[PDB]
Amino acid sequence: GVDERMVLERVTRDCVQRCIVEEDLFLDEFGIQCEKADNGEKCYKTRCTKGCAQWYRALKELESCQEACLSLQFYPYDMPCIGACEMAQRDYWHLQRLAISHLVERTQPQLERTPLTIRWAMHFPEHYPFNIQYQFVDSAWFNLADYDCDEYYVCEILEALIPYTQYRFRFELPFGENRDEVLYSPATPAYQTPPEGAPISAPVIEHLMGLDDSHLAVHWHPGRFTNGPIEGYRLRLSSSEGNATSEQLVPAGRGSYIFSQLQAGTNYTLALSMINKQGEGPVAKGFVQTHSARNEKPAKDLTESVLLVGRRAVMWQSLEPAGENSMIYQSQEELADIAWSKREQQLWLLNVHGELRSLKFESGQMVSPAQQLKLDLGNISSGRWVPRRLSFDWLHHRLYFAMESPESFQIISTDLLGESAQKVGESFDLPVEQLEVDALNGWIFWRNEESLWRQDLHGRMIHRLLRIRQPGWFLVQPQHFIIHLMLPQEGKFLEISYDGGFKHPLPLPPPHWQSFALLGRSLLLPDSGQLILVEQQGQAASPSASWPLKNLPDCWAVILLVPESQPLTSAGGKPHSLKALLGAQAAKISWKEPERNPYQSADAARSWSYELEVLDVASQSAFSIRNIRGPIFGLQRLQPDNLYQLRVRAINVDGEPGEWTEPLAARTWPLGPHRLRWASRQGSVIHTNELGEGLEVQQEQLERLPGPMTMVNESVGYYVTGDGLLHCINLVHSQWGCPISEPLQHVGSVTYDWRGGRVYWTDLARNCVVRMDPWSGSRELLPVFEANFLALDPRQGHLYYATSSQLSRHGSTPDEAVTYYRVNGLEGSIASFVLDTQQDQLFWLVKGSGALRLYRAPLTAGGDSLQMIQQIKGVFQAVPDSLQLLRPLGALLWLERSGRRARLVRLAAPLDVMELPTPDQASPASALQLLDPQPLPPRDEGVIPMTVLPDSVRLDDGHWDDFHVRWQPSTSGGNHSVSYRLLLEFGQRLQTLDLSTPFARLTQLPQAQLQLKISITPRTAWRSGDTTRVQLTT
Ligand SMILES: *[C@@H]1O[C@H](CO)[C@@H](O[C@@H]2O[C@H](CO)[C@@H](O)[C@H](O)[C@H]2NC(C)=O)[C@H](O)[C@H]1NC(C)=O
Ligand SMILES: *[C@@H]1O[C@H](CO)[C@@H](O)[C@H](O)[C@H]1NC(C)=O
Ligand SMILES: *[C@@H]1O[C@H](CO)[C@@H](O)[C@H](O)[C@H]1NC(C)=O
Repeated sequence: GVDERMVLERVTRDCVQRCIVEEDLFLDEFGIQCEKADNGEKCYKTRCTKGCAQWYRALKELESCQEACLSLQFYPYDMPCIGACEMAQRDYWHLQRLAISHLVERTQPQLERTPLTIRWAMHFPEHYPFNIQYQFVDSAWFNLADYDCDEYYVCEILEALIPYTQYRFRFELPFGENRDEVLYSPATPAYQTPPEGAPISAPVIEHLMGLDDSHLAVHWHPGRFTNGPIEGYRLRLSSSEGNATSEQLVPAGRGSYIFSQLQAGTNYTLALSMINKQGEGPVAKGFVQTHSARNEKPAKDLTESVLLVGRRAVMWQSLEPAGENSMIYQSQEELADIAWSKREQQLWLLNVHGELRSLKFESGQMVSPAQQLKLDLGNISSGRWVPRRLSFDWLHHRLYFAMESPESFQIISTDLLGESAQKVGESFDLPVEQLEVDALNGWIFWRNEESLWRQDLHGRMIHRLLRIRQPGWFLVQPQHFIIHLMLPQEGKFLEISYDGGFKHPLPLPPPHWQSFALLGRSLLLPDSGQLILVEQQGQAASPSASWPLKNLPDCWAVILLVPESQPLTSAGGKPHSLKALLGAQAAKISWKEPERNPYQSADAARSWSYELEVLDVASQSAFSIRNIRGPIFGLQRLQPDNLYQLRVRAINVDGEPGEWTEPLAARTWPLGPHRLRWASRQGSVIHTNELGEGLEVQQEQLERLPGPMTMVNESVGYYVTGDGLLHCINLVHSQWGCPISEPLQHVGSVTYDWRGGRVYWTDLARNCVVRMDPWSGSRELLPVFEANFLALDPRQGHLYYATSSQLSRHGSTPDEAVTYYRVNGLEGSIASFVLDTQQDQLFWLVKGSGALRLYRAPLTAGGDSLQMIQQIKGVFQAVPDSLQLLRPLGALLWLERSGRRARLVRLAAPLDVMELPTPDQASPASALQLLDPQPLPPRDEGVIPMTVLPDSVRLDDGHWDDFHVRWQPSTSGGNHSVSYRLLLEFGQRLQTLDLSTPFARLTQLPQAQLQLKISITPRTAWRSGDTTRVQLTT
């Protein structure tokens, strides 16, 4: 069209103007040095204008730019023609990327449905390698492989997909090899795949735990791939030493089940699998033991006591065979509720008139008289909240109430002086008949006329546990997470967990009972004349023990005076996710808290302290540190380059230790100041240490999103800004030191060779590698194609390069071309690579589809092995050209794509991937680099080839068909191999040779009387020499 021809004329005009302006910028390999108006084939201008005449013939004919620019005079590669072809081709693809991007990103694909069919109604211009991608809804985008498509982009999906999943699709459109050229299509509606077959994912067990000696709880949420709607579950509990297995089919709505009637101290195996309409899925297994059998002490051996509470009396009775009965307090009015303390020994009373009286006691005797403690409600009350029920928080020392306003019923918390009222929960209409606080698990349970409830201590999670008509006395086990509730009208006795899902009736012995207590498996039951200890299956006519009562006709509450009624200790402690970051003399160790049960709220007791064990591995000596208040610790005064073994455990408020963590093995750095250099995305540079502390904000200010900076010498550095710009800063004195005035577009990475004294970068526009002298600014085009990242070995001069597909080595001759890795582009691309010189190794990162893989290879020409070191399966990936080698640690270091963390993999221990946090004044980071402690060595004079003398160029005597031109053999200081690039200028035609000999075996000369111009360019693998231009007549 007419829009296409303007793009072709603009790209061709910009290409010809680019060959005009850059005609003196590059030194050619043969030392050409044309004038500004010569118009001969040797020059930069004619070959570069040959590059801009064959860029559109190379796209339509679909030939490479190296295949299109194939000259017999310049063999094997013509650098200005190939370079002008690739900048003109990526200028064309950049203009076609901006020409279509609104119509690409505004029109949206539609799914129609037999195989799955995507319809994408785009009308592309006639002026003109698409990829279809998929993403799992509730990740990263993965490349789809099997698709058959029409030319109108109605695309049929032939890849077999996972059933009963949601899939969102898009069209990735790559304009040309450049990654930026890719334009993404908009998002699709999520598609339910039709379900078939068995499930392929196991259920995920969140909390599997033992409640007591005869109960065992499991909580789970379903796994990711279900392949149908859930019809139910299959739970199979099997003993390790036993022949009785219990199978239970639990339906789809339940995510918790509690096994009952088990055995004590038996370490159980639970099989958990999904059930759908088509089959049964895989089995997830977990290992737990039940608790030990609690001691059924006989009726002769009982040293505990009970509190027997009437309407008008509080009575103390010891549980001895000789029963001691004493009257603690007698009131002239009726009581409503009490509270009690085990360690403070305080016993608050609340009457029917709503006056709160406090009292203290020991051994059934009153040691402090009953003072009246009034409630200072303050701004919380709206007036006349007279109290009805009462309970006590034994951890936060709070009194929890339930009042009455004549209008509504409200639970508050107040202090032991009544000074701090906090309204908890919302108002409700039914009266509380019993109020209990679970202080250890952070719950409060109350019971009304029709039901039983559950709040936490701040009122956040309100749950109704049970609906039953007229419930009686309920008692709370905090250690076993079971509420035992008596039903007096129905005559049974019922056993409820804290979520309310597990209920179980128990045999109540027949008399009505209006209170109970639970001593072991036995049941303390009051009457009007006696208190009996019955073991839950026996009759009331034959108890295990009996205690007579005289002055208590009515007894609505029995409170057992044990410390297990009000515990301090959660009795389960296991710290997890132990991590450690290490320096030379110090370590930064972070773990997490022990995890919360489903029967524990956010107001639970989380008062654990920690003990960390540090084991020296080489000497087997352990020092143990204690009383760590928090989930982090910083170790100090360690030994450098030593392996340490680290375990941690939790110590509860009682001081009872928990179970040790599975050990982490980690090694300190070697001794020395090891300075890590950071660069923020704003452009600021700080210098930290091994641990990320000791920050020094440097004076230099870089450009936005910089890469790693390559030293040439101690003033001048070169870095690649992340839009593609290559910069140059003198850190010391800024008005001199840098040969380039402007930044350079379309540069991938940059390296420096210290021996040749040459800066190497990848020109992504020219698809080649540019070698540049930093003292002068003369550039040299090198025939290394499609390279993104470079490295050079200084011992022999091999250039190691990374394509997005391959990783290879460029030598002086093409016999030395060794390719180390190849990957398909749908599988992934190489993210960065590191050449190791001292141990003769290579490392590279491969950015996969949802994965990050790390590899290793030697530097031999015949490769011995190739080891995949470590794989990270996640959406978080690396910054490209950010892999660094830590040669003191023996480790690899890369920066993650978010820029707020970095990953370290040690070569001795690859499984432990250390996380190092980015410091706060450079907190979005784009570069991380370990500084070399030694300075850079200067330029070797033993790699510079000497100039061939102009009087030494002579012709040997021979015929006209076979001439021989010879010269003095150029050498260097170190005796390296010196090769020669040669130019023959006779008549109009030209002839170029590459030689490894100081003579030239010359043929195909036409005749005699020929004036013959000779150019000698000596070179080594690091650096080319000056050009010797003589004039010789045959
Ligand atoms: C670091 O290297 C730079 C070149 O990259 C050196 O600067 C050159 O030094 C001479 C001597 O004064 C100047 O006349 C040149 O103009 C500089 N070259 C360029 C290209 O600008 C510099 O000497 C080095 N610095 C140190 C401290 O060694
Ligand atoms: C429970 O039994 C399994 C073997 O079936 C064993 O691996 C596990 O350690 C046992 N748990 C204990 C002893 O706590
Ligand atoms: C190079 O060879 C010469 C001639 O034998 C010798 O004197 C010199 O030491 C050699 N230099 C090196 C660096 O090997």
